[PDB]
Amino acid sequence: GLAVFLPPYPFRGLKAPYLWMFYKYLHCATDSILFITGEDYLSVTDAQRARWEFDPASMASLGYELPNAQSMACHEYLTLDNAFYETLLSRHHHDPIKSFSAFLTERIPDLETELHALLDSKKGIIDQIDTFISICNCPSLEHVARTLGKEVMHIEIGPLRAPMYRNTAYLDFAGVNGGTEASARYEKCQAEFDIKASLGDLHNYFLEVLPPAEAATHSAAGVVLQVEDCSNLIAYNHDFTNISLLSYVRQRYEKEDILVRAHPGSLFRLRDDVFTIDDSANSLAFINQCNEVFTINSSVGLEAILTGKKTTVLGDCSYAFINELAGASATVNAAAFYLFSYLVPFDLVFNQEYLKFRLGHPEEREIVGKHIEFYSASLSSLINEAISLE
Amino acid sequence: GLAVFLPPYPFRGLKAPYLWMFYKYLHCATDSILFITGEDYLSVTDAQRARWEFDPASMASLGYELPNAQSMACHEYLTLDNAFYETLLSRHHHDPIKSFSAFLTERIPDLETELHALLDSKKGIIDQIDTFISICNCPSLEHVARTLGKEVMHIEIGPLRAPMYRNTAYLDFAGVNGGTEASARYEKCQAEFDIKASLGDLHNYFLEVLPPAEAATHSAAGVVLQVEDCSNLIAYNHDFTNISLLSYVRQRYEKEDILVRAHPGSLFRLRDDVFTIDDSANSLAFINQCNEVFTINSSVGLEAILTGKKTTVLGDCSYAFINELAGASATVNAAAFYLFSYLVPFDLVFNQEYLKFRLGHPEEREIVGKHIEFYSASLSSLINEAISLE
Ligand SMILES: CC(=O)N[C@@H]1[C@@H](O[C@@H]2O[C@@H](C)[C@H](O)[C@@H](O)[C@H]2O)[C@H](O)[C@@H](CO)O[C@H]1O
Ligand SMILES: CC(=O)N[C@@H]1[C@@H](O[C@@H]2O[C@@H](C)[C@H](O)[C@@H](O)[C@H]2O)[C@H](O)[C@@H](CO)O[C@H]1O
Ligand SMILES: Nc1ccn([C@@H]2O[C@H](COP(=O)(O)O)[C@@H](O)[C@H]2O)c(=O)n1
Ligand SMILES: Nc1ccn([C@@H]2O[C@H](COP(=O)(O)O)[C@@H](O)[C@H]2O)c(=O)n1
Ligand code: NA
Ligand code: NA
Ligand code: NA
Ligand code: NA
Repeated sequence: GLAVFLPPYPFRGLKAPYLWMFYKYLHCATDSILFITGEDYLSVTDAQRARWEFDPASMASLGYELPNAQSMACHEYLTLDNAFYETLLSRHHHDPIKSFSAFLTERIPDLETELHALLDSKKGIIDQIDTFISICNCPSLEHVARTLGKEVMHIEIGPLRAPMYRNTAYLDFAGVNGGTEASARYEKCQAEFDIKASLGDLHNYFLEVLPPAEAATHSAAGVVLQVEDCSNLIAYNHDFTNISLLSYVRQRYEKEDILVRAHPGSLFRLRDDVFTIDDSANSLAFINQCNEVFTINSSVGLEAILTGKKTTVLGDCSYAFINELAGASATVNAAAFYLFSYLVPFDLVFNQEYLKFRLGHPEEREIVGKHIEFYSASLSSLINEAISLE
Repeated sequence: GLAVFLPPYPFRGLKAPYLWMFYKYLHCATDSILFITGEDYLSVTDAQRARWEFDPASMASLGYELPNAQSMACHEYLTLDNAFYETLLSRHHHDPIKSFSAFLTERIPDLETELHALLDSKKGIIDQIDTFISICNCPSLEHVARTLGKEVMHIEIGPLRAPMYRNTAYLDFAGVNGGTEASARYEKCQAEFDIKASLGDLHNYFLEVLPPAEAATHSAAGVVLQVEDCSNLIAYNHDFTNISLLSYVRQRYEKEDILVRAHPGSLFRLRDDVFTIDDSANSLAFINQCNEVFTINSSVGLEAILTGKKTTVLGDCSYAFINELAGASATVNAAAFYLFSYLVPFDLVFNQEYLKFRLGHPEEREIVGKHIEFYSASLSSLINEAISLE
């Protein structure tokens, strides 16, 4: 059985922050699941149905329906208490973002004590768990898992998303976004890797539309801004922020040569009278008119690499190791492995059968084969003609 | 003679960051001044005259004219080298904001070595200095000053500004914005302090217009946002940022009860579809329609206190000690002392005669007397009827 960990702590000021993954697992569930979460994940259906998770375009794009009493009663629930969250805040001077960073990057002994108490609250629970699944890093939970002998798959929506791309997801046994294992997996297959496809072929395989035509007018430098309170910008950012990213670029380019694109999910937008503000319908059309791209650790960085743009990546993230290679050919090879073996087809990370497949730690070849099979209806060879056939 | 320190390091991506204070001291100069700055402070008049310092409304409000060759040739110049700035950046992983924070809060031995070398480059220079003046904290410079036996007045525009208020300035021997001495000065006059005026009287004395009428409609909580790369938000902020300030408030109020006002000087503005976004012509009209106010350490916080609003002050700043008092009466007394003795009438901090007056460390009574005299055309008594007469 899966034990899916969906923390209810509203670090960013919003109840049931990870509600979409709750609804996705419930909808795809083929077995009884053990949810470790908050009661907020169960009520909210009662007066804020103006949230994006309830939007029909959200549901169609992510492929889930809303649950009912029957759908939810099929599973088991362990609910965390809010009193620990209140205590956590005061231990970080009442800063919820700081507390969020601690949650992501430090063991919290009181939380380990509660998780142990909950897992033990009913006998047989622990022995039925085949793996934990967590939507974010959590050293409290990971310490608990070591003690009980259980693995932890970290899982999230990936850097390529619909409608521009095939939906992808992350699945990492060590950590998602921060502390990933993508680099280590690649360096063991670097020996026998020679992708014959070009970078554009790789990009086109995952694009649902054709890449944009030439922009005609370009800007020397593009700046990707991100969501200010995403785990990427508060814990994995090497201390960089949007404004210091801007400053970093201003050490190199005049104002006239900087094109800035705010994140559509951010609470803030750029004012007009300072920089040239991108207005493209999507980040690829913005990338298309820049000579080089600057980011902390936004998904758009991978788009920039996949289109052959010089990219600066200031924070920690899953694809950074690709940007640290010196050549276009090493880049293609690393990129192919990242797209076809590290990234998972979105629906599969919610497929209990596929999760048990990965819990057996199969060879990379087997991993790439399963993904190519889903995308379609030697590891270099599989990819090589997978691109050609497509 | 004054030795005015105006660092040229473009931490925020803009040459001659402190150019207005250069122009203000040059314009008010009644003696030869020793400027320690960059050559950028001397050229920029040559293609970015679209900066606010060149705006006629800027000049009229701050009371300076542009300098010419004659005006500038009256003084002496020691220019810092850029190679140290390049080295400083790489020592902070190329993050200019982080380097800025280090500059404000750490000794930098290479900079001390350069300042010493410059001050010694011409004999007689050091012996002619009566005090350093610095527009920001700088432990490098302060260490140098200790060695040579010189004081350091930290000086800046204050929390009350034209056109809403009489212009004020800061003058602090220990530190401006961070590490101030306003609290310590107050606690030595707390004994003999009984201001009979009300809080509204104090506020009205500094207002150039009458306070706004009642708003009719209110919001439970107002959120003051600040400029992201101001020294207040990067070094004196106790790690809080705009987005975590928002999160702090969202732990207490529903979205429907939050009114947010972005800073007019910030590069970012709020999008409309999330919170109610303030549109007031000034921060007092925004304050007027809030039941309580939340800030990191914005000047607007002092406005909120002066109007009797419950205020939360999360960062370090000059007026925090006022907010830490429990009562309205202790609050008035502390507020009166802050407005009349800690804050300086703006023009005076550029008046060499007045600076020599403060370098003699006179009694608080003498300080309050000089300021009230300027504003007009026992320490409790002086203030009491200064408010009444006005
Ligand atoms: C599916 C998707 O992209 N949703 C966006 C939200 O991001 C997702 O949900 C949050 C709760 C997690 O922290 C994210 O890592 C991600 O899984 C995003 O929060 C909002 C706006 O910021 O936009 C949605 O479209
Ligand atoms: C006089 C004034 O208020 N100017 C504003 C600028 O602030 C001043 O100049 C900068 C360089 C210092 O860092 C500040 O502490 C302050 O002295 C401000 O930078 C800009 C926009 O941010 O707006 C001016 O009006
Ligand atoms: N400045 C930005 C950042 C992200 N984005 C979009 O948001 C999605 C996720 O990007 P982050 O990883 O930066 O949150 C990207 O794939 C892209 O579609 C954008 O359109 N503009
Ligand atoms: N959110 C904000 C912050 C500041 N301000 C204005 O900017 C001036 C300086 O405020 P900071 O100290 O926050 O930079 C204030 O006196 C006020 O006039 C504003 O109008 N809205
Ligand atoms: Na395609
Ligand atoms: Na590279
Ligand atoms: Na008045
Ligand atoms: Na108080």
